[PDB]
Amino acid sequence: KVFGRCELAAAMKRHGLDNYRGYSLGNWVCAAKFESNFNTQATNRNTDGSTDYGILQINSRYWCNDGRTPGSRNLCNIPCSALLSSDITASVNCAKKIVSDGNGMNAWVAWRNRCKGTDVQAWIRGCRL
Repeated sequence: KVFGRCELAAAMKRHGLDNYRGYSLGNWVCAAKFESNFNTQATNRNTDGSTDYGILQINSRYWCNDGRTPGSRNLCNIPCSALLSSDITASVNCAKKIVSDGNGMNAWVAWRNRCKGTDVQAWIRGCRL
């Protein structure tokens, strides 16, 4: 499913992401925009053989099981495919773990390079939240 900006903003909030670990909702929507263009089915293969899945492009090296990333962890305790669903619950659950990992949102390279320090409030303007 391809989310609309405000639709996703509302789905995210509803799931406890606004100010989760001090990150306002604008940061989460900005991250999803640049990571997958709001497409839950996005996938991208990395050079190390790991793959990034879903709306937040969660990596198979540490967070999910795809059965094809030799000696990787499954910290979120889910099959990576669960991250591609129309329902964003697993993606958000896993994201909460990642963001709590120590590096905050710096864990997402597009956030770091495209959202960090920009007017993220722009991503939620005009939405009914």
